[PDB]
Amino acid sequence: SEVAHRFKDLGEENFKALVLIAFAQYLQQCPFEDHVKLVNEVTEFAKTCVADESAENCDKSLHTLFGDKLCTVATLRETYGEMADCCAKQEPERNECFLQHKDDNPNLPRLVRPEVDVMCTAFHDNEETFLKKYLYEIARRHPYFYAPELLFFAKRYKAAFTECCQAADKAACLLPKLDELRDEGKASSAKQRLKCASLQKFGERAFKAWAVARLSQRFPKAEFAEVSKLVTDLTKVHTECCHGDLLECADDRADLAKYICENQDSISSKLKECCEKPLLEKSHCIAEVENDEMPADLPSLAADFVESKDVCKNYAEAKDVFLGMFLYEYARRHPDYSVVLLLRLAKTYETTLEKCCAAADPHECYAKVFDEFKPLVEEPQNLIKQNCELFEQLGEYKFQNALLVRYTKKVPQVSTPTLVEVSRNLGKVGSKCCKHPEAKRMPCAEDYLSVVLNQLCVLHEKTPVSDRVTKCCTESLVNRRPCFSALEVDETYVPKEFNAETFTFHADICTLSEKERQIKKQTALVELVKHKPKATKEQLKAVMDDFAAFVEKCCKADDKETCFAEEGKKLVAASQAA
Repeated sequence: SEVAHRFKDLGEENFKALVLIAFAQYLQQCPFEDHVKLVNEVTEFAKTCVADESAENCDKSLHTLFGDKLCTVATLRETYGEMADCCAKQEPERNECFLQHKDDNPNLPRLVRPEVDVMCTAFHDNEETFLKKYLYEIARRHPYFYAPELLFFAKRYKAAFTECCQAADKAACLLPKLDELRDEGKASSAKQRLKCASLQKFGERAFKAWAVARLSQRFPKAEFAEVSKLVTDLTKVHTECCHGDLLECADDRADLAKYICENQDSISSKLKECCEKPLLEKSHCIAEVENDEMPADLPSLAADFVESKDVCKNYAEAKDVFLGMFLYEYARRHPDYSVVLLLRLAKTYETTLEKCCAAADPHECYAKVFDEFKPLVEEPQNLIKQNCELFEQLGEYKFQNALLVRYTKKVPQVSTPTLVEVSRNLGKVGSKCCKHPEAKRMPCAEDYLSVVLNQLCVLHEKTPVSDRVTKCCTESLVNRRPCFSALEVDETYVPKEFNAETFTFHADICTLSEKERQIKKQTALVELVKHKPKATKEQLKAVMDDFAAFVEKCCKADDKETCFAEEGKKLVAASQAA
């Protein structure tokens, strides 16, 4: 096992795909015919490394080889500025600036989709060149996308594209497949961006606590040792795949799939059918599985940590192992609880217990600790129940209207389309999981909503305008949502002056599509409510009703903007009646 580059475990066909995405992930050079001969020269380098070792220099580090072989590519300084700092050797490495040297750069405008015949013929003659073109096309938009998932999308692309040219269906055979592949790629790119961003920001202990809470919730039938080995190997895979070294990432995911499909008896009872799959299907199928059933007999954990007097000696012997025992025993029993709430309860437990061992008499200090968990769980169930019944009462468009009229008085200095996009995404989250029962509502409420808040945080991080929004972003991830939800109104906002030309419209608004009419409607609504900062919402509902009736009155009218001159005149005549 002295070989430093064993691609024979991966195979020759899989080796060429994983180096092209790494070259797209290291630089964004728009010619790519040199990328094919780059793949060819590194695979003949690999074929010379096959079966003889002492005659060559194949006993080197692969990250050093990514350092040195990229210098021969980067010879043009005005197009490749990655040689500006150093030559990127092993010990003076600059991978820590190569990670964000081109990250979040949408340099390409858009991808076009022509008619079915041209790439049907390109699939008919140049199919592997079309697949390389698709990997080069999708590898330039999101650079922090999960590298064992691209082979799954390429296999699904080949399987969904090998039958549409043969069958009579051409547009409808592939177009919703392309739409759902783009939507699944956007969702998985957002999830991988959130996970690698949390690993880059909040250390490693928070990632280990989050993953032991999730693995305690998913697999309840296992003991602590298999959970500890699984969380150590998953922490290793995610700390060495959001960084580079993609070959080790794919091989480590492969042996984790081998270990989880070879020791399935003591861990779970539902993935026995899931392990009867191909290898890429085995890698994808494990990450979305149903959680198992509860154990039949389980005692209360109040008997283990209250009347047991000798618990601080176990805490002084081991801290994080003892908190791992407490978090595993608390998250095995409650499947409806969110992971963020469980991390809040574990943090409250450790900051109570490190104060209670500071006292002289610790057994009277932790006599009442389970009363403090009642207001930490009494709030968000009532909040989710109240907003879910508001969605069940008013309907979805009025729910989006209510969430846009509610948050506009909290932070009234943020711009228009950021507010419109955040209110429409929270309307989608509120319409997503009120069709579920009460047990399956909290992970919807703390899973879909966490993408929208850090999306808003990285949108406000580029252009900082407010201060209390950025103050909530600088805290920990376990208290970001109560930092946002405990905001009140501000009295420091100046009332905006009266515009006269944006309240009026044009008579082709009925010719627009309904989504564009809605974007115009909440645009004029958010300008209308930022004109009047006073809490006069009891008149605003009737004003909204006669405004909607009086804009559909002019839809029946055909005066060709003459009725629209009398429309906005009566609206600004009725504007002062407040």
